[PDB]
Amino acid sequence: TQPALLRLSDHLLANYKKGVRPVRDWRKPTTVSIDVIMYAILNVDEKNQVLTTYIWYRQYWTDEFLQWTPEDFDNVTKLSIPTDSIWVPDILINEFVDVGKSPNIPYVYVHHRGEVQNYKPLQLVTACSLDIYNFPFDVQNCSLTFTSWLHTIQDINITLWRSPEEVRSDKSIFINQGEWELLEVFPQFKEFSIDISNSYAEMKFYVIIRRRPLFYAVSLLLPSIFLMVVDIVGFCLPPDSGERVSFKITLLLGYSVFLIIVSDTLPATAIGTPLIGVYFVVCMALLVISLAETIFIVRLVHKQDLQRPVPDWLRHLVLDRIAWILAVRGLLQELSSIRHFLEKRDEMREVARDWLRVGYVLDRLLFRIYLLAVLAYSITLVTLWSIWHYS
Amino acid sequence: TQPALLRLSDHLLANYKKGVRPVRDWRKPTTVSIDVIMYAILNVDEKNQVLTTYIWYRQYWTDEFLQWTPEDFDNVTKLSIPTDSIWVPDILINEFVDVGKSPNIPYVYVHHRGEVQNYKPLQLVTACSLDIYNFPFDVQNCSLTFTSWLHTIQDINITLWRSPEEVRSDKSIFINQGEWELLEVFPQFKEFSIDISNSYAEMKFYVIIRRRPLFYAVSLLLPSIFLMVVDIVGFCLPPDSGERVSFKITLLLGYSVFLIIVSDTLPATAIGTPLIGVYFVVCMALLVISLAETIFIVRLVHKQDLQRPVPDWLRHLVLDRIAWILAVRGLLQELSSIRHFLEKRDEMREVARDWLRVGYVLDRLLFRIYLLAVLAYSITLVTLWSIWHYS
Amino acid sequence: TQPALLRLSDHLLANYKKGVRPVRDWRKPTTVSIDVIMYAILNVDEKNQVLTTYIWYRQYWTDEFLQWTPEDFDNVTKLSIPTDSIWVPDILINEFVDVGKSPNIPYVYVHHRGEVQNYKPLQLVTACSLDIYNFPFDVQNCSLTFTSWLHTIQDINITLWRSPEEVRSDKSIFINQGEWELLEVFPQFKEFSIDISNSYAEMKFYVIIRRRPLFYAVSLLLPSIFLMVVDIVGFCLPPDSGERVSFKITLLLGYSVFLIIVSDTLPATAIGTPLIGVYFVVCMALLVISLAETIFIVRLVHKQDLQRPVPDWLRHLVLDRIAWILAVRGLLQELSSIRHFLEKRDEMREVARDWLRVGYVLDRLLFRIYLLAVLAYSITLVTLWSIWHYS
Amino acid sequence: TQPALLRLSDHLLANYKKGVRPVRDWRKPTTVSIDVIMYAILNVDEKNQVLTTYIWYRQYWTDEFLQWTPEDFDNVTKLSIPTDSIWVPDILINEFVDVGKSPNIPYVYVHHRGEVQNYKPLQLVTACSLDIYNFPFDVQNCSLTFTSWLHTIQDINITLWRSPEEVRSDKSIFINQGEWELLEVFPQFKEFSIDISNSYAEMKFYVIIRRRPLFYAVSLLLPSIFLMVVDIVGFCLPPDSGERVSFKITLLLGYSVFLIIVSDTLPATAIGTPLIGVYFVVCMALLVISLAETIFIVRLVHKQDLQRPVPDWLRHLVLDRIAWILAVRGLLQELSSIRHFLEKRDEMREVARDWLRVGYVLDRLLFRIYLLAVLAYSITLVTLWSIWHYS
Amino acid sequence: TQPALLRLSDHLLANYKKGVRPVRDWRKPTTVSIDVIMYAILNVDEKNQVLTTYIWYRQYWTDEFLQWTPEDFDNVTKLSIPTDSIWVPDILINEFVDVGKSPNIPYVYVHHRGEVQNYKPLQLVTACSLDIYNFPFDVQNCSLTFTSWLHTIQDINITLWRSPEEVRSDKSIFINQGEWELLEVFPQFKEFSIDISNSYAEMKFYVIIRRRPLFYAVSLLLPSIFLMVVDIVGFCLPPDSGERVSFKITLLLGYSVFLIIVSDTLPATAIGTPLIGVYFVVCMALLVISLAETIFIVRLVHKQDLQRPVPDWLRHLVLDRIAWILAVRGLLQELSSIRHFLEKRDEMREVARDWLRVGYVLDRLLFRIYLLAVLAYSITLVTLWSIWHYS
Ligand SMILES: *[C@@H]1O[C@H](CO)[C@@H](O[C@@H]2O[C@H](CO)[C@@H](O)[C@H](O)[C@H]2NC(C)=O)[C@H](O)[C@H]1NC(C)=O
Ligand SMILES: NCCc1c[nH]c2ccc(O)cc12
Ligand SMILES: NCCc1c[nH]c2ccc(O)cc12
Ligand SMILES: NCCc1c[nH]c2ccc(O)cc12
Ligand SMILES: NCCc1c[nH]c2ccc(O)cc12
Ligand SMILES: NCCc1c[nH]c2ccc(O)cc12
Repeated sequence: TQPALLRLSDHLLANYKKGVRPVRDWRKPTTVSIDVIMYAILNVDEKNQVLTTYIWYRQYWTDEFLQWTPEDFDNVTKLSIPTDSIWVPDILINEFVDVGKSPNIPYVYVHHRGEVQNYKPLQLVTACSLDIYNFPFDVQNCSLTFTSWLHTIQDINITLWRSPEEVRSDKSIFINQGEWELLEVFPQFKEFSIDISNSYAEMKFYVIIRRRPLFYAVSLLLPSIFLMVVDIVGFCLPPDSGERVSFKITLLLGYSVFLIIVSDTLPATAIGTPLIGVYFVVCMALLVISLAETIFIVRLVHKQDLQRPVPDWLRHLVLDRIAWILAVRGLLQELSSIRHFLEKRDEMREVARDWLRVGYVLDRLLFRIYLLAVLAYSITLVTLWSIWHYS
Repeated sequence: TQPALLRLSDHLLANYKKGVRPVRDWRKPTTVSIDVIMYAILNVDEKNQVLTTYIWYRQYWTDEFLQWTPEDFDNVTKLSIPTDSIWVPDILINEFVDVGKSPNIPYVYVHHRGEVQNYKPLQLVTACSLDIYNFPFDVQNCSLTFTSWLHTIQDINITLWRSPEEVRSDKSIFINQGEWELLEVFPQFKEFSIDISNSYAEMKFYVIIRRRPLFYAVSLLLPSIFLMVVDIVGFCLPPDSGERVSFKITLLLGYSVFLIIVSDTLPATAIGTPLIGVYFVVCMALLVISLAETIFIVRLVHKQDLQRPVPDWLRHLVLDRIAWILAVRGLLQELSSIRHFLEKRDEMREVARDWLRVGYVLDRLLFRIYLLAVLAYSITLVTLWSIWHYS
Repeated sequence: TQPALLRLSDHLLANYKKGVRPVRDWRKPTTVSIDVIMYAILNVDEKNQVLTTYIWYRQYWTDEFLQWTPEDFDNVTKLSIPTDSIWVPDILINEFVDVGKSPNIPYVYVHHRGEVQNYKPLQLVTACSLDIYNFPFDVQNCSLTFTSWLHTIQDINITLWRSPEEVRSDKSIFINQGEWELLEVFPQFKEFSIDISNSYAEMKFYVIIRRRPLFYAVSLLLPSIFLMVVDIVGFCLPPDSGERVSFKITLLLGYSVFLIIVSDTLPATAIGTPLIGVYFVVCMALLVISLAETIFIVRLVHKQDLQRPVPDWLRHLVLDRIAWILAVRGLLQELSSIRHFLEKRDEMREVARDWLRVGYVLDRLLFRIYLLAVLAYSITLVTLWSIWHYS
Repeated sequence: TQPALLRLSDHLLANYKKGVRPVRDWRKPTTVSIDVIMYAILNVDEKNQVLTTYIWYRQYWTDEFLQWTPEDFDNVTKLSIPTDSIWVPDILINEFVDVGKSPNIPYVYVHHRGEVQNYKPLQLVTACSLDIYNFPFDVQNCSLTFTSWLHTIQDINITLWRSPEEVRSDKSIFINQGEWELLEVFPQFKEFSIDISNSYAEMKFYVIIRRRPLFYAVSLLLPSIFLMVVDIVGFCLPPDSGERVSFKITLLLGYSVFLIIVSDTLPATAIGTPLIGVYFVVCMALLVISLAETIFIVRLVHKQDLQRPVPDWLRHLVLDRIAWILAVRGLLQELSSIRHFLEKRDEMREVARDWLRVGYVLDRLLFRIYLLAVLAYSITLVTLWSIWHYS
Repeated sequence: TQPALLRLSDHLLANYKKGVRPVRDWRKPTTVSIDVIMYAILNVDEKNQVLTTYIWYRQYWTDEFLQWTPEDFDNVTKLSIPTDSIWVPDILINEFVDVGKSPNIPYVYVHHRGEVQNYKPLQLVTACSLDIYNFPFDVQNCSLTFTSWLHTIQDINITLWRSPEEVRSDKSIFINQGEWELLEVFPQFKEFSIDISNSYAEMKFYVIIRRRPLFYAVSLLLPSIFLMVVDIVGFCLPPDSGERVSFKITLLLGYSVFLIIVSDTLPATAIGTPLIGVYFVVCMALLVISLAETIFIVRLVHKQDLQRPVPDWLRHLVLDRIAWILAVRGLLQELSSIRHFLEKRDEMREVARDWLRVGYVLDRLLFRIYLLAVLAYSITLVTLWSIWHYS
C-alpha cells in the first residue's frame, strides 16, 4: 500500500502545462546559462567558406515550478523525466548551412531547488570568414554564436556558470594527429539590436584554429626544387645542338601543366590570394627569362650568312677572360681558281668557328649569372624559414 | 490560492480549435504581412541554374480570437505559446529544388490587441535565371517570391509593414569578403491568376547580385599573356633550324589542353555564351595564322632543287630595305672537268645562300607585322578596361 | 450568445471517423480526378537513366459525408480544414528513385455539395527511357504515371476534369532560356492488371522534351574543324625534313587525348551509341590514312642505297604533268682515279636528286586528293545541315 | 436512423489494442507469407561493393481478431483501414547500407475470414558479393534476404503462397534497353541460428544479373586495335632517321596515359582482377619488346667507328635472301698522298654503306616476325570470340 | 467469457507511467548490459579520417515493474510489446559524424522475472585515428565506444553478459572477399570523469582491421618496374645521336605526370606520410642522376672546338680496358697549300674520332655501374619482401 518513486513524478507532472513560460512574476527574467567544449573538429572547405566540427554541449535553466522537499519523499534529490514535457528555451546558432542532425536523447535532470539541467550532443557545419594570406601557417579566426532567436533581453538571460579563464584554457578532450589544432576559445557577451526597443541576448564564442604543416610542406617544396634542379642539370648540354630548346620547352610545359592541376586543389578559394601563389608567378617569370636567354644563345650561333665579328665583341671578351680566371699557263690558272674556292670555303668555316667560340663564352657567363640567381632564391627561402622559425 | 500566469494561458487555449480559419465575418479577409532581410548568401551553381542563400524571415497576422484586457490580468501585454496550437497560414516559396531544412523553433508572440507574430529562420536553394554575357561583371537578376499556395485573394491579404525605400536600402547584416555582394532588393506585389475567378496573392522580391573580380581576373589574365609573351620569345630563333615548328606546336598543344581544362570549370553553363570565350577563339585563330606563317617560312627555305630567284622577288626586296631602314692535253681536259664539277657545286651553294637571305628578310618583316598585331591586341584590352572603369 | 464559423466546423468534424472509406453504398465507387501542369524542368542524367522535374499538382474527390445547406449557416459555401482529418486516397507515381520531398501544406478545400479539393506541390526525380541516336536533336520520349497503388477499379475511379486538347496544348507556365523545352503532354487512361480479377486504375502522362542546340553545337563543331584546318596548314612543309611526322603525331596525340576527355562527358551513356561518335571514328580513320601516306612519302625519299628509277615511274610522271597542268704517265693515272671517285659521287648525288623530285611530285598529287576528300567532308556536313533544316 | 459502413469499422476498432501479438493460443504461430517481384534495377557500384534496385513488395498475414459475417452487415467482404492501427510484423532486409526511403501509403486490406493484406513499395540499396573475372560477361550472383529480426520460429512462420517455378520464371514487369537484365530469381528457405535454442526465420532470394555488352565492347576494342594498327603504320619509315624512336616513344606514352585513365574508371574495383587487365599487360610487354628491337636496329646502324663486318653475318645473310625470296718526283709524292686520303675516306664510306644494308635486311626480317605475332594475336581474339559465341 | 492474452497486456500496461526511472529503491542502480557483433564493414575514407561499418547490436536491462507468475496466466513466459511504451535507457556512441539511420523495429522482449530485451540494428560512420606508415600492411587501430550520455555511475551500470574471450574470438558472421578483414575485437570498461563528483559509465570496444594486398600490390609494383625496365632498354641507343636525351625527358615527364596523378588517389591523406612515398622520391632522384650522367655524356661528345686529349684521360683508359676485360715552282707551292688544308681537316677529324671513342668507353662503364645500382634496388626489394614474409 506504499507507492514507488512515480508518486512524486505524477505529483509534479499533473498540471505542469507546457508551452507557457514558467515564472512567478513576469517582470523577473529566467536565466539559462551557456557552456561549450570542443570534442573534435572535422574537415573544412575553402570553396564554400564553410567548416565542420563536433562539440559537446550543455546548458541549464531555472524551471521555477518544480519544488519538493527532500525529507519525507524518500530522500529524492534528482530524477529523470523526458524533455518533451518540460518547457525548453530556444538557443539557436546562426550562420548555419543546414540544420544539425543529432539524436533526440529525451531526458533531462531536475533538482529539488528547481534547477533543471540538459545535456545534449549537437554538431554544426557553419559558414564563417577565413583568410589564406599565409596558407601553411594561418590564424583561422572563425566565430560561432549562441543567441535566443525568438525571445528578448527582458525574459531570457544568458550567463557563463564558469570562469572565463577556465573556458579559455581547457584541453580535456581533443583528438590528436589531425590537420587542425585549437589553442584557445574566447567567450564574449554582446547585445544584439536591429531597431529601437528590440534587444536580444547573444553569446559569441571565438575559436582560433592552427593548421600544422607536415605533409603538404614536403609535397609543396619537393616538386618545385625538383624541377629547378633538373633545370640546373639541363643547362649543361651544348646550345648549338637543337635538342636543348626542345628539352626546355618540354620542362616548361610539364611545369605549367603541373602548376595548373595543383593550384586548383589545395588553395581552392574564389577570392583570397595566397603568398605562395605570387611566388609561383616569380618562378614562372624566372623560367621565362631562362627560356629567353636560351633562345638568344641559340640565335647567336649559326653557320650561314655570318659576317665578320664586330670589334667591341672582340675587345670585351679578351678583357672578360682575364678578369674571369698555252698548256702550261692555263692549267696554273684553273688550279689557282680551285685554290681560290677552297680558300673561300675555309675562310667561312673559320668565321663560323669564331662565332661558335664567342657564343660558348657568353653561355658560360650567363650560366654563372643564373647560379647567382639560384643563390638569391636560396637566401630568400632561408630568410622566410628563419622568420617562421622565430615566430 | 492565487494562480500563476498560466491562468490566462488556459483561459485562452481552452477552446481555440485549431484548423479553422479565425474570423468574426468570413467576408472580411485577414492580413498577413511579409518582411525579408538577407543575412548571407552562399555559393551558386551555373550548371544546375540554381543558387543558395540564407535569409532571415519574419511575418505577423491578426489572429482575431485572442482578446484580453491588460488590466486585472497582472499587466500582461505579451506572452509565448507554441506554434502548433495556433493556426498558421501557408506562405510558400516557388521554384525551389527541395524543401528548406530549418529548426522548428515552436514559439510565437501574441498581443492583447490580437496581433500574433512569428520569427522563423528559413534558408532556400532555388532555381532562377542568370546570364553570363559579361562573366567578370554580371548583373545576376534573380527573383524569389512569397505567395499563398492554397488560399485566395478573398481570404488572405499580403502587405509590407515597412516603407519600400527602407526595404530597398537596408545593409544592416551582410558578410563581407565574399565573391558576391548585393546592393538592393526590390519588393513588388502582383496578382497571380491561371483561369477565371481564381486569383491568388503573390509577393515577389527581386535581388541583384554583383560579383567582384579580384582573384579570377588575375587567374584569367595571367596564363593568356604568359603564353603570348613566351610566343614572342619563341619567334626569335632562326627558322631554318627544324626545332622552331616543334616548339610552336608544343606551345599550341599546351595552350589547347590548358584552354580545354579551364573552359569547362569556371564558365560551366550549358546554354549561355561568355564574351571571353569568343575572345579565346580569336586568340586560337591568331595562334593558327602564326603557325601558318611559320610553316610558310620553313617551306620557303630549302637547299635541294632550288632554281633561280624570280626578278619580282629581287626588285621588291631592294626597295623593301631602303624604305625599311697526248699526256699534256688529256690531263688539262680532266682537270677542267674537275673544275666544272666544283664550279657547279659552288653555284648551287650560292643559290641556296640567296634563298636563305630572302627568307630571313621576309621573316623579319612578318615578325614586325605580328608586333603591330600585338599592339592592336593591347589597344583592345586598354579600351575594354577603360569602358569597364568608366562604367 | 451567437457562435462563430467554428460551429459548422465542429458540427462536421465531430464524428467524421477518418480511416474508413466514405460511401453511402460500397458498390458505388468514388471518383478522384487527375490534373497535372509542368511549371519547370531541371537537369537530367544520362548515366543513371533518370531525370528531374518540378510540376504543379492538383486533384479533387467526392467526400460524400460533408453535407450542409448554404442557407441559415451564414452563407458559407467553402471553408478550410486540415488534410490530416480528411480521408485522402493514395495516388502514387511509379519508377521513382526516391520519395519526393515537399512541404506538408496541411489544408484542403470543401464545398456544400460534398466536393473536396486538394492543391499540393510535388516534384519528382524518376527513371525512364531515353535515346541518343540523334544527340543534338533528340525526341526524349519519357513517361510518368499516376496510379492507385493499394486500391482497385471497383472503389477508386480516375477521370480528367478537363478536355484532352486543353491538357495537350497548355503553355501557361514554363521557364525559358533553358536547355530543354516541351511542346505537348499526352494523357492516356489504360487499365493495369497482373493476374486475374485484380485490375487497378492507372493514368499515364507522356511528355516530349526537345533540347535546343546553341552552345554545345559550337563547342562540338569548333575543335574538330579547328584541328582539321591546322592539319591542312601542317601538310605544307616539305616531307624530307623530319619534323613533319613529329608534327603530325603531335597533332594525332592531341586529337586523341581531346577526343577521349570529351566523349565521356557529354554523351555519358552506358548503352546507347550516338551518331556523332561514329563520325568521330571516321575522322580518326581519316587522320590515320593521312599519317599512313605521310609515312609513305617519308619512306619514299632517302639519300642512301637508292638505285636507278624504274621506267614505269618515269613514263607515268611525264604523262602526269601534262594532264596535270714513269712520272708523266703515273700522275695521269692517279688523276684519272680522283676523277673517277668524284664522278661516282656526283652520279649518286644526281640519283638522290631525281628521287627527291619524284617524291615531291607524288606529295603534291596526294595533297590535292586529300583536298578533294575535305570537299566530300564538307558536302556531307552541308547535306546533314540541310536535312535538319528541312526537318 | 441507419448508420453507414463505419458501424462495422468502429465495431471492429473499438478494442483492437495494438502492440500485442494477436493469437487465440500462444503456442500456435501466425503465418506471414512473402512475395517479391522486380520492377526495375538501377545502377551498381563496383567500388563500394553495393547495388541499387527497385522491387515491388507484397505480403499478408492472419490477424485472427477481425471476424464478421458477410450476411446482415451489408454484404461487406473487404474494406480499408490504416496500417497504424493494425499490428504489423517486422520483415527486415539485411546487408543494407541505409534505411530504404518509401512513401507511407497507410492502408491495408482486410477480409471476413481474418486474412489481412498489405501492399507496399520498397526499394533497397544493398551490399553483396560480385566478381569481375569476366567483365563483359559476368554472372553477378547477388543475394537479398527477408528475415524476421526480432521474432523466432515459434511465433512467426514464413511461407511462399506461390509455386517456386512461377516465382522463378516471371517476366511480367521489367524495363528494357538497360545495361543489366535478369533471367530468373531463386527462392530459398533456410533456418538461421547463432547459438543454441534461438532459431529465427529467414527467406533468401537469389538474383542473377546479366550485363549486355553493346557500347563498352566497341569502346574497349576500338582504341587498342587503333593504336596497334597505327603502330603497324609506324614501323614503315626507315630506322636510320632518328624520328622513328621518338615516334614510338610518343605512341608508348600516349598508350600508357590512355591505359591509366581508362583502367580506373570501368573496372573500378579494389580487390578483383579482370581477365582483360592481364591482356593489357601482355599488350604493354609486346609494345616494350617492339621498342627494344627498335632500339637494337637504331644501335646497329651508325657511321662512326665501324669496323669490318664479321663473316658469320655475311655468310648467314646470303643464305637468308635465297631462302627468303726534285720538282717532278715531289709533286707525284704529294699527289699520291692526296689519293691516299681520298681512298681512306671512300673505304670508310663503303663500310658504312654495308652496315646500313645489313641493318635494313634485319629490319625487314624482324618486321615480318612481328607480322606473324599480330597473326597470333588475331587467332587469340578469334578463339576468344568463338568460345563466347558458343557459350 | 474468457479473454485472450491481451488481459495480461492491459494488466501490465495500465499504469506503467513511462518517463520515470523504474526502481524500487533509488539508491540501487539498474544494470543494462552491452553486446556487439560485427556483421560487415564497408569502405573507409583516409581524407575525412572516417570509416563506415554495419554491426549487429543487442542489449537488455531489468525493468523491475513487470512481475507476473507463469501459473494461472496461461503459461506465458515471454511476449512482445512496443518499445515506445517501455522506458529505454540511452546508450550513445561518440565521435560520430552524423546520426545513424536505422529502422524503428518497435518491439521488445519481456520476461516474467522482469528482464526485458531489445534487439536493434544500428550502423555507424565514425571518425577515429589511423596511420599509413605501412600502407599495404597497416594495423588500423580504431576505437568505438558505448557510453551513457545523460546518466551517471550511480544509476546506470554496464556489464558484459559474456566471457571476454568469447567476445574477443568470434567469427560467426563476416563477409569475405573484401578489402578489409578483422581478426579480433577487444572490450574494455573504463570510467569517464571530466570534473569532480561526476563519473559516467563508458564501455569501449577496440577493433583491429587488416587490409589484404592483392590488387593494389600488382597495380603499384607494375608501372614502376615497367618504366625502369623501359629505361634499361632506352640506355642502349648511342649518345651522340640527339634523340636519346629527348627520349629520356619524355620518359621523365611521363613518370612525373603518372606519379602525380596516382599519389593523390590511393594514399589520400593530409598529414600522414607513407613509406612507399619516400621510396618514390628515391626513384625520382635516381632518374635525375641518370638524366645528369646522360647530359654529361652528351656534353662530352662534340665535333667543334675540341682540343688534344689530356694525358690523364689516355693513361687511365688503357688501364681501364685491361682490368675491364716560275710555272714549275708556283704550281708545286699551291699544291702544297691544298695538301696543307686537307691535312688540317683530316687532323681535326681524327681528333673528333678519338673524343667519340673515349665517350663511348665512359658510357659503357657508367651503364654497368647503373646495372649494379639496379642490383642494389632488387636486393632492397627482396629484403623488404623477406621481412614482410617472415612477419
Ligand atoms: C512516345 O512513346 C509512347 C509509347 O512508349 C507512344 O504512345 C503510343 O501512342 C500511339 C498513338 O498515340 C498508340 O497507338 C500507342 O498504343 C502508344 N503506345 C503505348 C505503349 O501506349 C507515343 O506516341 C510516343 N510519342 C511520340 C511523340 O512518338
Ligand atoms: N537575434 C535573433 C535574430 C534576429 C534579431 N532581429 C531579428 C528580426 C527578424 C528576424 O527574422 C530575426 C531577428
Ligand atoms: N499561387 C499558387 C499556385 C497555383 C495557382 N493555381 C494553381 C493550380 C494548381 C496548383 O497545383 C497550383 C496553383
Ligand atoms: N498500382 C499497381 C500496384 C500493384 C499491382 N500489382 C502489384 C503486385 C504487388 C505489389 O506490391 C503492388 C502491385
Ligand atoms: N535473424 C535476425 C538477426 C539475428 C540473429 N541473432 C541475433 C542476435 C542479436 C541481434 O541483434 C540480431 C540477431
Ligand atoms: N560521457 C558522457 C559525455 C559527457 C561527460 N561529461 C560531459 C559534460 C558535458 C557534455 O555536453 C557531455 C559530457
